[PDB]
Amino acid sequence: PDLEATLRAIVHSATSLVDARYGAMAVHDRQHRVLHFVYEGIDEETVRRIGHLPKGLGVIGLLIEDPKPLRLDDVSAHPASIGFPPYHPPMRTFLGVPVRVRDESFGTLYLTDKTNGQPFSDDDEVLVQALAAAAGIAVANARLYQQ
Amino acid sequence: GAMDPDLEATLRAIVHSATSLVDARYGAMAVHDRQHRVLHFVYEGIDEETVRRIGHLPKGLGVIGLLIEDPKPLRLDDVSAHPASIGFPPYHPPMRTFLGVPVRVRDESFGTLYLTDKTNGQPFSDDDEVLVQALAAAAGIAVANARLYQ
Ligand code: HEM
Ligand code: HEM
Ligand SMILES: [Ca+2]
Repeated sequence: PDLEATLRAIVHSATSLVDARYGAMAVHDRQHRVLHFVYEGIDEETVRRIGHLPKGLGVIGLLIEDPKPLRLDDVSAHPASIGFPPYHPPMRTFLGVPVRVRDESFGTLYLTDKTNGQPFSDDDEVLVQALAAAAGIAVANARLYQQ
Repeated sequence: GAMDPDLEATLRAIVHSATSLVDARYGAMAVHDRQHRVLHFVYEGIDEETVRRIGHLPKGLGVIGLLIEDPKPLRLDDVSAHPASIGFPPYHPPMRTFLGVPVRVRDESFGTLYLTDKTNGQPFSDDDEVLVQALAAAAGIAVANARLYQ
């Protein structure tokens, strides 16, 4: 799943409305182990080739350490960038925001490769934040349920 | 009482994004109980003095009430010309174009999200409708999960 479905719907909305090729949300525990990783834009065969799930390093690890929106023309050019694993699709433009409530941040919603090579806009960032906020309340509630 | 602070921040952000992105002059969201009764109303585009002059909050009547009766998106080019229109109260800005949608999770209803007066004098678009639907769905997720949390 129920939370996982909800998070997938939010990822779909973010990806489709901003017109990004790829979108993902990683939800972590308080020791930064990944509890949920939902994504879209990548085929199952490519997923199988990449193999291992992301641990939340590089630019995503920064977003966990310092939860605030991060918009980049080229994710690779960022000083905190760790790089992609083998077989991962190339990705350039990046927009990432925290999935949170006032008390606590739980993860990161992030998009790459806006259509036609364009950088993500102010407007995109504001939208993705609003969507992330709804996910944040859903994660907060799931953690009450559990338990 | 006041809305949950995380819920309120979230709903105001969703209203702002909707209003900004469809280029509406005015945007609003009502949060309802399970019987479609308004509990909270959030808005943007109207100054504090105008709000004081209007002096009473909306009940969810007229064309707004249709968003619940018939829960699919409603676009109109002259909202107050509609036969269901109740009209604007004294001091309320006149409004013409309208795009509104129910806020729902599955079949469960949680309120309404609606925008007026697209700033280019034009009707709201298919693309506007799609965007507002998606934001309404996000608002639904927020209300449903705040509710359960509370
Ligand atoms: C489709 C949505 C996806 C997006 C938007 C995305 C985005 C990114 C980005 C931007 C980086 C590099 C960050 C940096 O340089 O610091 C990265 C790294 C990485 N990605 Fe993806 N990715 C996606 C899907 C996947 C999938 C399906 C997998 C594997 C199942 C995966 C596995 C990894 C791994 C292992 C890293 C190395 C850093 C880490 O472990 O956190 N990614 N991803
Ligand atoms: C800024 C965003 C707003 C929008 C888009 C909006 C839109 C509308 C529309 C389209 C109607 C007429 C519906 C019909 O004729 O059937 C209406 C009626 C009404 N409005 Fe607003 N309005 C907004 C803000 C406000 C505010 C801030 C107040 C009060 C402080 C208010 C009070 C009312 C009242 C009392 C009605 C009569 C119907 C009812 O009670 O539901 N409105 N509004
Ligand atoms: Ca615009």
